[PDB]
Amino acid sequence: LDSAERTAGGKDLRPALKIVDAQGNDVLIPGTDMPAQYFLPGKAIVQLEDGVQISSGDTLARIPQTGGLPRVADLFEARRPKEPAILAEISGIVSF
DNA sequence: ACCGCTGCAAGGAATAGGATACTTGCGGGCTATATGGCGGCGAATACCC
Repeated sequence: LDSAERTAGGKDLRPALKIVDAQGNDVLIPGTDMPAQYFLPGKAIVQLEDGVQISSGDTLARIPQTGGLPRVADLFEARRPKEPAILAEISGIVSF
């Protein structure tokens, strides 16, 4: 349930999925020391079960997805586009 | 040496005719309340925290 879909109960917690082994502890990302837990976004449809074997690079879950003279005029005039593809302002990790 | 008379002006009724006060349209001279276009953008409010 997205933040909008869910009621007040589940607002605080953040759903996630950590890769684990038979021992139960969190298997680590290769190379680095950040434990591998993937943050499930809202409206994510899941089909697999808990504690079930899966292989590398597999679908853990699914989440669905002018040219005329005015184009030249707009491009030179440097007008802001309708739907700006916001960029990454600086380097580093990101959070909500 | 006095008087009634004739006669010569002043005011009434009928016609023609110009002068002149009155009326009018103008010509120039003057003064002094809408209703089928968008797009961009920036400033100025509105708003609900």
